[PDB]
Amino acid sequence: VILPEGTQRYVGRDAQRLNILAARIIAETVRTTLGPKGMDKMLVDSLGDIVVTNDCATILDKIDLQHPAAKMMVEVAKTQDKEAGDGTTTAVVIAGELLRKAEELLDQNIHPSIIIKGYALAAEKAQEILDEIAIRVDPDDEETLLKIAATSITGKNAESHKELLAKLAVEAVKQVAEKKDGKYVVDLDNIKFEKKAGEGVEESELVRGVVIDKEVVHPRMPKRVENAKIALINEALEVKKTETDAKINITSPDQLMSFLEQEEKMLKDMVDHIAQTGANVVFVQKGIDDLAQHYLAKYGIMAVRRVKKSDMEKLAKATGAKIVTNVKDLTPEDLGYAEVVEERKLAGENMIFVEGCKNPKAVTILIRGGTEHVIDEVERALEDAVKVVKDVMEDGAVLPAGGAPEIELAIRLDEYAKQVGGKEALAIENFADALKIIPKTLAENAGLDTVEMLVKVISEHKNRGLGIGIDVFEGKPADMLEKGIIEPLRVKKQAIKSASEAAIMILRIDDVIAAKA
Amino acid sequence: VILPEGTQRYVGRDAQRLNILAARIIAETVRTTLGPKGMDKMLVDSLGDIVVTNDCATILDKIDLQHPAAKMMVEVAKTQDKEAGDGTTTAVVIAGELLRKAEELLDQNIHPSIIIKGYALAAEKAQEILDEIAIRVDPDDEETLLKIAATSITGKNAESHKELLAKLAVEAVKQVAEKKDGKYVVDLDNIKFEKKAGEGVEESELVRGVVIDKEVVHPRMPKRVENAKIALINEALEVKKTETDAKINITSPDQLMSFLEQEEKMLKDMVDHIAQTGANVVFVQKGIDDLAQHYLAKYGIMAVRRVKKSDMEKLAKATGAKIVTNVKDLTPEDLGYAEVVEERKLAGENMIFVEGCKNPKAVTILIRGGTEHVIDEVERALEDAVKVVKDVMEDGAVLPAGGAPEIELAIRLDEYAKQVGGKEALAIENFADALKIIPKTLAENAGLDTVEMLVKVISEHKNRGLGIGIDVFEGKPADMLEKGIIEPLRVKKQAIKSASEAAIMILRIDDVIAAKA
Amino acid sequence: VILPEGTQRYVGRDAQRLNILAARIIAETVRTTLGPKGMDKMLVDSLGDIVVTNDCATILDKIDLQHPAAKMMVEVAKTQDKEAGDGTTTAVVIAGELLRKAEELLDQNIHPSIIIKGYALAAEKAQEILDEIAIRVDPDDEETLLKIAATSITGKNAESHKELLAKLAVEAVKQVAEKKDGKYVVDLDNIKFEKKAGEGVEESELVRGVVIDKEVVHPRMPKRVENAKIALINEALEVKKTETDAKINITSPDQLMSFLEQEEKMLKDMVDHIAQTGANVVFVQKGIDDLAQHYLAKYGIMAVRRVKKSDMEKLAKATGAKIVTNVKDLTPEDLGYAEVVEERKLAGENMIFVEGCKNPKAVTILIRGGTEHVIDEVERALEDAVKVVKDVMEDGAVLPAGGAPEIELAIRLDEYAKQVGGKEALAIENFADALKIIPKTLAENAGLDTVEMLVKVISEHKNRGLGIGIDVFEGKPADMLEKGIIEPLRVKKQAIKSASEAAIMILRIDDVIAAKA
Ligand SMILES: Nc1ncnc2c1ncn2[C@@H]1O[C@H](COP(=O)(O)OP(=O)(O)O)[C@@H](O)[C@H]1O
Ligand SMILES: Nc1ncnc2c1ncn2[C@@H]1O[C@H](COP(=O)(O)OP(=O)(O)O)[C@@H](O)[C@H]1O
Ligand SMILES: Nc1ncnc2c1ncn2[C@@H]1O[C@H](COP(=O)(O)OP(=O)(O)O)[C@@H](O)[C@H]1O
Ligand SMILES: [Mg+2]
Ligand SMILES: [Mg+2]
Ligand SMILES: [Mg+2]
Repeated sequence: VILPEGTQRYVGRDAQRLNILAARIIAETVRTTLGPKGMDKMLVDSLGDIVVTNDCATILDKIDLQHPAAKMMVEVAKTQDKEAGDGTTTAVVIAGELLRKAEELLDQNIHPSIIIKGYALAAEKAQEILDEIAIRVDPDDEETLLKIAATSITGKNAESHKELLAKLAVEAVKQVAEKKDGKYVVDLDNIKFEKKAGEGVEESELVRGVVIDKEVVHPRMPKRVENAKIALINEALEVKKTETDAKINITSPDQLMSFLEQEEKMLKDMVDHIAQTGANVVFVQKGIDDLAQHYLAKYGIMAVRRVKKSDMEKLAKATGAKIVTNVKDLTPEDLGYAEVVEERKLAGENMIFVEGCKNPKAVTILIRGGTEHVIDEVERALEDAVKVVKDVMEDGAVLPAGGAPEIELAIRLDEYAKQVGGKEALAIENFADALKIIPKTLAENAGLDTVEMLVKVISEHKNRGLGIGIDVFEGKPADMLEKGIIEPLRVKKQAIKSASEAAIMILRIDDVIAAKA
Repeated sequence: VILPEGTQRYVGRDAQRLNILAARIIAETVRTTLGPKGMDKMLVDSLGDIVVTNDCATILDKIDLQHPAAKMMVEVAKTQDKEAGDGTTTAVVIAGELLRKAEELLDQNIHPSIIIKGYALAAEKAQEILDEIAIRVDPDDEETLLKIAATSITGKNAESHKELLAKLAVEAVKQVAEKKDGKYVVDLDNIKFEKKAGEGVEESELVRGVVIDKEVVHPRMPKRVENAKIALINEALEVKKTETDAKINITSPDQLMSFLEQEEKMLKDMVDHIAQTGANVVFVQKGIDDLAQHYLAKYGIMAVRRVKKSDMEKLAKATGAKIVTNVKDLTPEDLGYAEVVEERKLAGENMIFVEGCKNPKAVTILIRGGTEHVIDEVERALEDAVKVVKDVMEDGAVLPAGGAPEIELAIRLDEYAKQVGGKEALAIENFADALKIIPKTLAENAGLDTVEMLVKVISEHKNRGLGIGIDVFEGKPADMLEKGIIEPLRVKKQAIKSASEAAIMILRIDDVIAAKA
Repeated sequence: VILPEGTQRYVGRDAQRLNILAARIIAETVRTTLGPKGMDKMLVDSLGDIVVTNDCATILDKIDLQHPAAKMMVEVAKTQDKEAGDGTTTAVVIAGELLRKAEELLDQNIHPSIIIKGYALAAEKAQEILDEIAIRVDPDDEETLLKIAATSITGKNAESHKELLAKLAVEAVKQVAEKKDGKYVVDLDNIKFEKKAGEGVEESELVRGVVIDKEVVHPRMPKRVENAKIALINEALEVKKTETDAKINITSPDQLMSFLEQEEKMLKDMVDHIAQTGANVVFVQKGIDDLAQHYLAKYGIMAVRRVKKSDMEKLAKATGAKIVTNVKDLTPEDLGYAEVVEERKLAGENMIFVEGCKNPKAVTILIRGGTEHVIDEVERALEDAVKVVKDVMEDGAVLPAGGAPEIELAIRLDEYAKQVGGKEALAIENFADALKIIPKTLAENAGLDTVEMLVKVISEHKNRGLGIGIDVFEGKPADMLEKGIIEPLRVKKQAIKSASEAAIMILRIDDVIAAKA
């Protein structure tokens, strides 16, 4: 034929209008979750599985979006979550709003070219305004670092114990943190989250070490060790074999017994190499023969087999131990330390706690909660609580919350609009207006008077200053700095980046050609 | 069941959303025809019938609207066309736009109550402002009446001879106009339109009488009468019969003859009663026997039968003759005068022209054109032309064209908003901004830069005063007064009532319940 | 079979549960139209037809309820509209509400019997409490009568002219009103409503006579009579025939004429009989032969044929004329007087106005307006306005509005519940509570804080007194008496009566058996 049937195409206004609509819809879908008063969503996938969350990234990810432009709105939250860790909603909402105001200009007949260029200037000029107004704080200031973490947790469900969770999140990042070049660098992978139902979120805590979901491989081995000298062996503690094909040919009765002992020996020899280093705790990545388990047990050594590669590494980093491939070359220096290593039946489940390490470079947070739901949402809160603390240590720059930065950006970006002037100024004025959905949908979700509320806030801000924003807990504008309600200078900078990029990306597509969706 | 199935329903956001959207769609369908540059639409009905026009009223009507809120938009053009006769498109567009700016306020969470109240104040205050700025003129000032007529014809197809047509229109309304109470009063029904194909719109002329589409009932009757004495008879010129059932019983041969003669006599006795008044031209509403015809012929009288009651009434006002029910009581005080009455074969189509009438109180405008479409559209042009000339003679007030009044209204109404303040001020301010679609879409249909051109006009007007509007032929702002381009103060006053009412009616519906559409 | 398949049946819990649901659903549908701030609904019948209203009665009637318990809710509005004309929404709401609280008591396992008996006691005590607190007024006090009417018109669309319309209604009812037994008695059938599109609701006038949609039958007759002596003839002015079959047998030529003349004569003598009374205006219920028209024209008499039987009686009551079956007995004492009877062409349509009547016992209200919808709704407003004025003149007792009565009934009916005690007390308490949906949905439709508002109002009322209610225009509690916002003591009495009976009726159905719906 001439072109695949069932393949639709849209051009000009059509393409743009739809893409913008799609994006806007998806955006309004998540805006009901913005801020402390935000509502939750219930996602029921095709396999009955139920996900109840406040998290934008999860919602957009779990929801089966079909329209292309709406799938692009997912990337926005994806990039946000991966760069600043928080403000995923903020970015998606601003992206849709930007796209709405952008259409107003299109209807008005302004060339897409002009709108794009104006958004760029408004965007670039926006970063500038933020870097400048950013309250530069001390990279490791316990004080402000606790606030950043708590303000992040006060946006989701588990805000009932923002106290504890913030403490743990700040604590856990300071521990695994790294600063040998002047400024900090935080590899968050060095923080494992352990979730176990039962108890209360009150029982959640920081394990300065690692928690592994395995058990002691043999009955006779110790279930607890005081000052453990841990050995990390990534080798199969079993009867080795030659690469070259080989088979034993018993020719006389006494051979049956000799060969078995030959292997017992081999097995007992490897275990000896491990006992000699003075190790009383061994984590093996591969398997462990039964006989090897026997000798290991006699020496009063605690061993666990089939340890997850990712677990091995966290043990190495938390105990100071060294992973080895050959037991023969194992030395006491390869061993690591843990003030206590014990198997505990937490919720009828057997887990091993490698706690009380010297100075772990990897640490674990144990999350406790009444239901799977309570837990999964607390973990989601901590991951943001942690990702933001990480941003402040590497950045040493914070901003007030409650739309305060967007209000400032709006007011300011409008002046800039004037000096730019022309068609461009229209785009720059619209872009600056768009930034208001944050303060807007913030008081909205809180059940306040949008229209009226936004007028007092743009007033106070113009009067009192940059620290003025909306306080959904106050129902009135307030100095967010005085209330410690702040957020990473990176969260805003990345939201603005992602949003405008998306907005502009769509504003540039003048034709859509799809086949089956 | 509970509520009939196949019955849909919407509430709140849903209802309004869908109603506003439906209205807007309709509005934007006709907006491409606004102004002199506007475009025509081709409408093909279910029966293959073709209609090409620029008229909103015709379009909204021929197009089969299905959605409820969209049919209510047809009511707006209907009200307008039966009150000011012009600006049907204008009323609709301002209505849709008035709704669009209204949804923006709903989204902002403003109670529909507040918006309606605000739109009411704006609409009320606008009649007031129009009344004020209105340029009072002389009820019969031949001058401004010729402009108003041509400014109207210009905005349509026919603007190619706005000269001739605007003349025929001002001339024809002055002739049939009435005024015995101090002020004029025009009954447009007294102006008949005669459409006939062939020639050019150039041959279109005013007939100070009436054109009728009938023939001279008999071959030997006069095809022309100089100073005609006209008789208007609404009685059948045929052998009357008794209400009481009756039948003749011929009993002897001589009776066949004797009876036929008794009828001839009855027939002739009537033709006599007519000839004796001096009437040389007879118009009969009912039928005419063949003998009654032969007599009228022999007396040199010209007769026409089966004349439309509506045509009889027009001849009554045009020749000053009186309609009579009984020929026996026909006095010559009942005859009428027409300078010439003749049967012309206009396009192979025989017709009777009754021209040269004394002071006709009813007249006829004959239209000529190449195609059926040319004529129909010329007729439509003349109807608005006549209808406007009527508003001025009755109203004695005009306004500048090109969206000048709406621009003045926009500007002033905003100030009013300021002084009214509150949430309503937002409704009022929006209403004011809404009015800008006329200049906006006027320039747009012209091919001008909307955004830019609209800044120029709001400027000039803001400086050079009320007469400044946009001129699609000039492609820039001008003083509409100096250009002579104007419209009736009624056209704008009605467009506002019509549109604002429609808008408020829709804004009030919070629930739609339909069974099959 | 045993019982037709497709015959659903419900019992006890089920039956009552569903009935109460269907009842409440209907109730909630209309409660959004309660009060001055209420919304309108758009009704689209399967044939396309569009109806936009605020009138509960029209909505319940237009919608196609299918459920039995829902249809019963239409009867509530019907009875309300026929006993007090206003408060149709109020009764349907308090009914569904009563059913809601009633089920609460059913779930508590209280026997339907008890709920029914407690509701009857609450209902009974209600009237009593209403008669007592009712503010007795002077049956014809022009003041309170003008309020009642405006207070009523304010609760619908056309409140933009609560002023004009209220006047027209108090006036129209004071006229046609009758009272010879001491107290008043109004027959609203003597108030015809005439609706014609065009103009504004401003030109609405009270024709102290009758407007008829017919025209002067003959051309040569007067289209206007100064001091009319009117004849109401219910007889056909045409050649009478015998009951006994008959037919004329013409035998000689001279007969064709002698017979026609004999009929002309018959006809003429009928007209002579009418002329001899001095009558210049004739209204004939039946036909009017052609000749009969001609003779009537010569005498300079204005005649209209085919007048509606309903119209004839209005003419008889307005002009004082007496309908006559036989022209032969028409005497001058049968004629009636009208200061002016003229054929005016209102809204392009010919009509006959009979105004300036002596002391009309029947009067017409002419309604003007832009669209058909503005018209129909104004009429609905007026019918309620007329009907409330009627209640006060007959009752001579009023009450404050904005829920003031219901608040008083709630507060009071509770103490009554105390003295009754037992399960009954629970039914009585719930009944007293249900009555709050009025103040409740009144503030709710306005957009006020339902919960908080309903507490300020019960407080004030407990303090200031019976006149304390909600003023949707004030957004706060107010003394409705000092405000002039009042309603007929009958409307409230009838609401309780209606609702409680409807409720008790359903509370009594323990089994439902249906075949197809
Ligand atoms: N106490 C508060 N009052 C008003 N706004 C707050 C408060 N705390 C946080 N916010 C705001 O809420 C937003 C974060 O809400 P959230 O639901 O977590 O979505 P997101 O994915 O964008 O972080 C931020 O813009 C922040 O400024
Ligand atoms: N020469 C002109 N220049 C600018 N505007 C004009 C001119 N002539 C008419 N208009 C405007 O165009 C509109 C009338 O256009 P038209 O297509 O006839 O639609 P409508 O049904 O509203 O009369 C009016 O608002 C009028 O002011
Ligand atoms: N100004 C007002 N303020 C508060 N309530 C009012 C006002 N005017 C009327 N009402 C109330 O609104 C109700 C009438 O509203 P309406 O929409 O006409 O419905 P209904 O069919 O019950 O008359 C009455 O109960 C009355 O007390
Ligand atoms: Mg967050
Ligand atoms: Mg026009
Ligand atoms: Mg009412």
